[PDB]
Amino acid sequence: KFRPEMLQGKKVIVTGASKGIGREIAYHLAKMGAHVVVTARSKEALQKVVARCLELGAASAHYIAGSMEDMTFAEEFVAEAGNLMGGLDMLILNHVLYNRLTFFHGEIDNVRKSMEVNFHSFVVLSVAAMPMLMQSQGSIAVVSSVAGKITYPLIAPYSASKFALDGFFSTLRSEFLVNKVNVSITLCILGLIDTETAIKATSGIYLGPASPKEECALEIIKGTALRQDEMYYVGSRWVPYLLGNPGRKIMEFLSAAEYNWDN
Amino acid sequence: KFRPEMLQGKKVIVTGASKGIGREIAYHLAKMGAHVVVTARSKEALQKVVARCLELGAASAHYIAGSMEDMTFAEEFVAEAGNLMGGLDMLILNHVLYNRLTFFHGEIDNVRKSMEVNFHSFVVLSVAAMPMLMQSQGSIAVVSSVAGKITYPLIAPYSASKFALDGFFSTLRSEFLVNKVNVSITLCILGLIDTETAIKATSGIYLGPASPKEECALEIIKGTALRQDEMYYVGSRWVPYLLGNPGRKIMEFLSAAEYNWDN
Ligand SMILES: NC(=O)c1ccc[n+]([C@@H]2O[C@H](COP(=O)([O-])OP(=O)(O)OC[C@H]3O[C@@H](n4cnc5c(N)ncnc54)[C@H](OP(=O)(O)O)[C@@H]3O)[C@@H](O)[C@H]2O)c1
Ligand SMILES: NC(=O)c1ccc[n+]([C@@H]2O[C@H](COP(=O)([O-])OP(=O)(O)OC[C@H]3O[C@@H](n4cnc5c(N)ncnc54)[C@H](OP(=O)(O)O)[C@@H]3O)[C@@H](O)[C@H]2O)c1
Ligand SMILES: CCN(CC)C(=O)Cc1cccc(NS(=O)(=O)c2cccc(Cl)c2C)n1
Repeated sequence: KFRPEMLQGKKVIVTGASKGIGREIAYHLAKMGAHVVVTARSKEALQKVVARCLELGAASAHYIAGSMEDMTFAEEFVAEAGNLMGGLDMLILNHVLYNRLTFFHGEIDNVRKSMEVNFHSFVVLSVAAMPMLMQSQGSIAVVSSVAGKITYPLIAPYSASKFALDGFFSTLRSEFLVNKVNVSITLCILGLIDTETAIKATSGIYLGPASPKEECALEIIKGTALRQDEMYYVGSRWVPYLLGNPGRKIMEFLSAAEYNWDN
Repeated sequence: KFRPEMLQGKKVIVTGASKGIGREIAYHLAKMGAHVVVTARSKEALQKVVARCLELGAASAHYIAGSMEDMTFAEEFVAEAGNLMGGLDMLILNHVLYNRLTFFHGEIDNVRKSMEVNFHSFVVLSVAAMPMLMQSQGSIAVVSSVAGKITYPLIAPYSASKFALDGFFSTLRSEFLVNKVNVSITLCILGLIDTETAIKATSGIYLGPASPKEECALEIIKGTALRQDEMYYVGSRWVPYLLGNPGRKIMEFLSAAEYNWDN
């Protein structure tokens, strides 16, 4: 069970923090007395956030700005950021490439770019951060979407990348348990959330309800802090049990007794 | 209810065809009297697949050698093979890059290559193949795994890439149902198969048993020709119902309705 002080003094990277969910993640961590390095492309907007973060109780608040389409920038960024903070407790992977909701028409360069931005970078950031996460016994929050467990018409490129996140990071969870690595990995499954970029992108296309950016941020923090395997905030109490696949839990358990562990 | 004559003088691409499951697919389409174009990297092991499909009943059998790590080659490939056969009915996407069995501990290169070979290429070949298949009302077989539905330790980069296929090709399908695009996409989820590569790699590590190549290939052909959404060949009768996910199924449908189709 959660208390705010499980974040006070903790060092933390929020990505996609220049607006929406990511912006609020950063704010609440700052009400908690956390140190943050926040990141995104748009410098102005990032200063606007560090400043408010300091105005609300963060221990420190720096920003670094760059495109995550850029793997060296991902690598380097992680290092500056640890160095700024004396290390790292929790890595919040929250950014994404912007996509319109249309039928797919052959746009390969879109499938590719969305794969870089929403999957490859997550893994590099993760790989750069791992030494300090290991020493800290810390945590990585992998922000994803109902569209990373099922599929909606209009976002094939997006969903491919979010599906890949489950597959890669879930396997990483399971290796870490077996090897007694105490870096937790919380896959965060978000129903629609009322960010401007997602109101603007769905008006007159998707009709379902939208849950609030502020709580969505918070719940991400909470489930990451509690070392939850998964954190569903999809606007319902029932629906997580229809997205989370008991079939798969059962299968993963059984299948594990089919390895020669000793070897 | 399937029959072999449904492939009589059908024009089929087979990737990953120089051995393994994909050779065995080619060999079976030959007995049935299809036109086949097979690709892989290895020119010698392809000249051997073609003589054999010739001596078997192939209406026609050709090869192109080339690496599916190169997307110009995937693209040109599909046009070279379409000119040859005078059309395209079925596109079978079977190649993959197998990696080192190992705990993940930083190897991004692999994570990049696996995604190139296994996923991106299935996309480029598909987009390139699309007009010939809209014009035949033909079929794609995307060949994946158990470890594209659930995770398994020691293979995260490959899992990521099989999962992505699920999210991209399952979205594209549902987009075809809507636009009444009459091209079917069959996801093939297969457990272990006794190709040398799988067994050699798992020798000593994974102790569960492996179903045969020969009928794995056949089942693939069958479920793709019967234009099925999924096809399971996983060593038991009950396992498909643990992997194929009634939670997801149900949400895929109920959400068809929260969209504004007029727009
Ligand atoms: N909103 C929803 O309904 C919803 C639902 C499910 C999942 N999610 C997920 O939640 C995460 C955040 O969603 P959101 O609604 O907050 O998005 P959003 O409000 O548009 O904000 C996304 C943030 O990520 C950043 N980002 C975009 N491109 C970037 C790039 N190339 N490099 C670095 N950062 C980039 C943006 O800043 P810059 O543009 O300045 O770089 C912005 O900071 C995403 O992972 C998304 O998939 C959202
Ligand atoms: N066998 C199993 O246990 C099992 C279980 C589940 C899923 N599957 C799946 O089934 C499919 C086939 O499995 P497998 O055991 O048959 O494969 P295999 O015996 O490893 O066959 C791999 C084929 O793909 C080719 N290939 C590898 N890299 C290539 C590249 N860069 N360009 C072109 N071709 C490349 C190979 O020829 P070259 O080296 O000459 O190019 C070879 O023909 C895969 O998609 C896999 O994920 C297999
Ligand atoms: C879709 C990419 N994007 C900007 C377009 C993001 O901001 C990410 C995003 C926006 C909206 C929803 C979403 N994921 S989601 O909730 O599973 C989703 C995706 C598509 C449709 C719907 Cl209704 C829902 C709920 N992800």
